[PDB]
Amino acid sequence: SSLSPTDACVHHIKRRDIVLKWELGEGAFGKVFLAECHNLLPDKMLVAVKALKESESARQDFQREAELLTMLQHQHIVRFFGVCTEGRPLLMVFEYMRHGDLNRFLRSHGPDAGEDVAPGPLGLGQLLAVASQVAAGMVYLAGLHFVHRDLATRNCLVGQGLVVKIGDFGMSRDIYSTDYYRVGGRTMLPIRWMPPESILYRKFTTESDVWSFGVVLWEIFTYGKQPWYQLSNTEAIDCITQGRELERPRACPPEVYAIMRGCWQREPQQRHSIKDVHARLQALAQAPPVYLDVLG
Ligand SMILES: Cc1ncc(NC(=O)NCc2ccccc2C(F)(F)F)c(-c2ccccc2)n1
Repeated sequence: SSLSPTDACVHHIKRRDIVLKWELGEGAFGKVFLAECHNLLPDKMLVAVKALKESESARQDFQREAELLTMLQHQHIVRFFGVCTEGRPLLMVFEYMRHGDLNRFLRSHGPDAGEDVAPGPLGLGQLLAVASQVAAGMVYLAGLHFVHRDLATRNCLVGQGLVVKIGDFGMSRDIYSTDYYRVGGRTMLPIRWMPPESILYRKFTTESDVWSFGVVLWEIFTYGKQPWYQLSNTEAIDCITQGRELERPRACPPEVYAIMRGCWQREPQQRHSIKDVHARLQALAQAPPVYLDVLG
């Protein structure tokens, strides 16, 4: 549902092939469970199961989302296995990502906090690895002409081997409620990640995702701090619209902060493409230690 363009295709899983283990999360739209899934890939494997709470308007929303998610298969997008529509509750089956959402992972590996990561805070090399993978997922979505309306580290997942993919199970507005500004009745906007053209003109395009990615880049180098944490929602809105930019994080080298600033050009057309932002981050991520050691 977070995607916006700028039933036979859907894979089905028998309810007996899904064995719920325990709850992983809960939101306003449903629950997430860890489950054992049989004969999904050639004997048994762990999966995250999103259960839809309750309804005919929601059943068609579920069907369209499943169709969209089926089309969306890539190396840096959380894997969607299919649905279970034989009875209630309707289920969506996704791969299980061991380390949870990227915001939680960053926070637990920051100075304020070991199979996949070294002790202490994440090094420059791993922060750039994380950033490059998120950018790679955005390059793919932009390439399919899809806009992600809620790009943030809370909406990315981390798996075994520090593999980072875009995806979430729809509970961010519940788990990370302070990351949203409540408006017109029930609507909640991720204002701190939104560019000036979204706040002012209610426009959200591929260039608006480059801006949101720059905020994601800032979250990474601050180990998951909330952008504009010192400010209330209206003060954050004033900053974004008046052109005040987030400051260079302590752990962020000037070369990386240059990439962030390039994402935050006021005019959408002046922002670099996500393809270029990715290219610059991957070049830094795979750069020899000798080079990276003289950056920061
Ligand atoms: C109410 C509500 N708000 C937000 C949601 N989150 C999204 O749409 N996230 C996008 C997403 C999710 C899973 C995998 C991949 C992606 C994407 F598009 F980035 F490639 C969902 C959601 C509805 C279906 C499946 C799960 C999440 N539901």
